[PDB]
Amino acid sequence: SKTHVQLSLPVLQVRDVLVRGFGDSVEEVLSEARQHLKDGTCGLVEVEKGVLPQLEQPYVFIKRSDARHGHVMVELVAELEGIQYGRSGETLGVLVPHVGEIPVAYRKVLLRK
Repeated sequence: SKTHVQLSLPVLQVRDVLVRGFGDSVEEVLSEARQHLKDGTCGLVEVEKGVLPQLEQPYVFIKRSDARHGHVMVELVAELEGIQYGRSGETLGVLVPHVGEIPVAYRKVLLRK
C-alpha cells in the first residue's frame, strides 16, 4: 500500500538468464516487471558492453531516482527502438524474470511503485 518498497534483487550474469525479457510491448514489460518484483521473481543484469544485444526488447531498466538501509531509491524506465518511456537517473541494471538462476550478488533497492 506504500509508494516505495524495499526489495533485494538477485544479480544475474547475462549468459545465465533463461527468460530474456518480460514481453512484447512497453506497457506489457512494465506491467510484468512490476508483478515479478512484487512476487520476488525478478532478477537484475548489470549493463556492460554486449549485454543489451543479448536480451529482448522492450527492456526494463531500474534507474536511480534521487541522490540522497542500502536500498537505493529506483524507478522503472522502459526502452523500445531507442525510445525511453520515463525519465530518471543512472541505470543500475536491466530487469529480467528470475526462474532460479544462481546470482552473483544481491542488490538492495527502494522501488517506486
